[PDB]
Amino acid sequence: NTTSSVILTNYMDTQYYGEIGIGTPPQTFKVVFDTGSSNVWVPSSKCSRLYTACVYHKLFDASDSSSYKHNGTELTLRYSTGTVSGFLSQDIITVGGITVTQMFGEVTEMPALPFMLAEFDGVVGMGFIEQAIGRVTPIFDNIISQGVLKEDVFSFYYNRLGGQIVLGGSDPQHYEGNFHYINLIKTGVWQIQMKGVSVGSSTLLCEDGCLALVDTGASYISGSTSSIEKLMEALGAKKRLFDYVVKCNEGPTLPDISFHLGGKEYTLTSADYVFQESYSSKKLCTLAIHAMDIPPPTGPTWALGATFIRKFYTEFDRRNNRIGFALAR
Amino acid sequence: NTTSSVILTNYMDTQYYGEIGIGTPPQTFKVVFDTGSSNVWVPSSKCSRLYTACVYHKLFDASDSSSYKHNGTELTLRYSTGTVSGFLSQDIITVGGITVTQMFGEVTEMPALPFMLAEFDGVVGMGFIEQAIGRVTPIFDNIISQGVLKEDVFSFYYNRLGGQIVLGGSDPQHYEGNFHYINLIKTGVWQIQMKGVSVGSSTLLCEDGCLALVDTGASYISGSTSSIEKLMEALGAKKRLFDYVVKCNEGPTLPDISFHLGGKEYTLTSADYVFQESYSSKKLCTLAIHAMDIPPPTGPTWALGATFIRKFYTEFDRRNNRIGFALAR
Ligand SMILES: CCCCNC(=O)[C@@H](C[C@H](O)[C@H](CC1CCCCC1)NC(=O)[C@H](Cc1cnc[nH]1)NC(=O)[C@H](Cc1ccccc1)CS(=O)(=O)C(C)(C)C)C(C)C
Ligand SMILES: CCCCNC(=O)[C@@H](C[C@H](O)[C@H](CC1CCCCC1)NC(=O)[C@H](Cc1cnc[nH]1)NC(=O)[C@H](Cc1ccccc1)CS(=O)(=O)C(C)(C)C)C(C)C
Ligand SMILES: *[C@@H]1O[C@H](CO)[C@@H](O)[C@H](O)[C@H]1NC(C)=O
Ligand SMILES: *[C@@H]1O[C@H](CO)[C@@H](O)[C@H](O)[C@H]1NC(C)=O
Repeated sequence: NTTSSVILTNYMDTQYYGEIGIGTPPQTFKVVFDTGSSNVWVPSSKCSRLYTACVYHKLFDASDSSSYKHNGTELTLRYSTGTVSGFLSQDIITVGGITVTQMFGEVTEMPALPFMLAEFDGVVGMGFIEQAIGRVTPIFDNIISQGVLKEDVFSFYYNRLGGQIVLGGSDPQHYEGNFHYINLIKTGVWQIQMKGVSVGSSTLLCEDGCLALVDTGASYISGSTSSIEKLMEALGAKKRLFDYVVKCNEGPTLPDISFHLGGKEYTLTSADYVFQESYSSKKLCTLAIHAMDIPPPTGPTWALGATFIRKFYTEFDRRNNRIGFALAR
Repeated sequence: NTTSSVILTNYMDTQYYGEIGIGTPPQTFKVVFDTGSSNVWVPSSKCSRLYTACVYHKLFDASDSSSYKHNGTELTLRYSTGTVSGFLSQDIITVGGITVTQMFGEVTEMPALPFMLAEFDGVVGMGFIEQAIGRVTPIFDNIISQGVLKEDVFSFYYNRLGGQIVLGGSDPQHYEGNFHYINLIKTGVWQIQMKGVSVGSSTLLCEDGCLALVDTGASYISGSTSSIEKLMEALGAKKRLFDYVVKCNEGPTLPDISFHLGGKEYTLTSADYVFQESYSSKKLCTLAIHAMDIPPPTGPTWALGATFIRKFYTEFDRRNNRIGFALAR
């Protein structure tokens, strides 16, 4: 049946984006594919320059598409970081060589913080309809509906060809060994149960289990405030407003951290979670983990983002309601 | 004797910048005048595009100035938000019509977060030599040395002509009534003692006194984490990663807050500290106060930034080692 690959661009290990086409003739946008949300949005032409982010990103022109079909229902999307607003609209979107008719948001309010840090123009949510603001049907469900993929699976490869997403399968040239599957805990959200976070060889957190959201659109690993505090305490890291830091010379003295998912320990070492700019002292190096209080019902949960995904080739399987991981290569 | 005015630009109540000229012929830069630090820096030509902030800001070309005199000593400047590095250099800088020969840093490392949010290109520190990285003499001391101002005072006017700094005096067309002075607590830093932070009519914080740094280069009012927690609890605000928020419809139900400085209560009302984008519910409005742990020896202290200054015309008096405040207009 069908399998499409979507080539991603790695921007500093913190932004992995690819391209989609909207409208007829197609208008191209760079978007992050986020498993933590389910709406599609891009910036709109109706966005005021009285919003800088809109001056520095690609804007979608409805009047230039033949397939545009107006909706206009208002839309507000509150993310962990960043809130965007605009109105709903409909047109054809093609990603990976597959064209679907999709309801997407045209954004007219895009805050500078965090959008001016953005190298992408928008977001394509790869979550479930239960997370979809406006009960709008997610792009992948529509894709599935079209009945064309070999399987109802999608895979993420984040590199250290900055990346690659495979719709309807996996690419083995990017993972070593077999996959290890963990079942969805609840349906409607990509979350699984975690059985412990260990430092070195000791279980410090989440000992009586906890939840992990597997989120491709989160650049770092997240944990609740209370947990990250305890963790950083253990690693010997300092809190900055924007990140946890460590003297760069100490980067390689930092213990390994491991996530107990399902039947395995998934370990990240100092090399996987420190942005080792220098081995120089008196120069603070960033850790790729930070705190994030995700409100219920979905939170509190950890969030295994790009720091994790970079090491573990991730498979999102919609037929079986489960997630598989294999070592990336 | 002499008085110069420096016209500032208000960018969203969060960035107040003006212009200086460097080199011969002069190279123009927009800089924030920060009373919280003492070095001068601008971006350098030797900055890599492999740093986006440098692609979007004005860069200083040493080779194009006749007056440039090479130094090259390395320099790292760690701010509350943002760390910049580069090397030291010397050339003439003119601000406000006064030319001095100054040692400034040429920045070659400028992180995206927070610099891509920057509408200015650099910083001009208006602090004391005790805060000067590299023991480099501050621009104002050099100005003073030139022996030309009417007085050793500088005044800040932040508007809601987005602003105006007066070197060597004050501009009365921007303040109502007389000034109220508070003595420096310690010399070498613009910090005074505070006698209480009240909510409504009750003293909630800093009851046995505390320290306040008067910082023009801080967009919001700052307090230590423990204090802001208690304060926000009292105002009924929610914590976002980047700011404290409140439902916009509640903006005007928020109590007044008052700072007991010296012999007066300085009160900010909901109107002064909420970024009232809408009176619409289900739409989070930003408070202009946040938490900031300033390490000792200077910290812990509060930081009365632009939110404060906008309401209270501030005078920094170097002859007498004190700070005066008057109502802005
Ligand atoms: C509208 C319903 C959305 C529901 N879901 C969410 O908000 C999920 C978060 C979500 O996956 C979003 C998806 C991204 C897509 C890119 C644009 C912003 C949002 N991620 C974030 O909010 C995460 C935070 C997080 C980590 N762990 C949990 N949450 N944000 C980030 O990683 C930020 C992503 C980003 C990167 C560059 C430019 C703009 C934005 C990076 S960042 O945290 O601001 C920083 C720069 C590392 C400090 C939560 C619930 C799990
Ligand atoms: C090298 C020695 C410096 C020593 N001094 C300081 O760092 C002082 C902070 C200092 O006044 C600096 C001066 C500014 C000048 C503009 C560029 C960055 C720094 N201010 C900050 O770090 C303050 C934080 C603070 C508040 N209260 C205490 N500290 N930062 C800000 O206000 C940020 C200023 C900014 C604005 C736009 C673009 C870039 C940067 C705003 S922000 O906090 O990031 C935010 C966007 C409101 C979240 C501390 C010690 C009082
Ligand atoms: C927009 O589509 C939504 C689907 O939820 C529908 O309720 C609404 O009526 C549509 N608006 C228009 C103008 O068709
Ligand atoms: C730079 O000026 C500093 C002043 O602290 C001095 O110690 C250093 O020697 C100067 N560098 C050169 C090359 O003159």
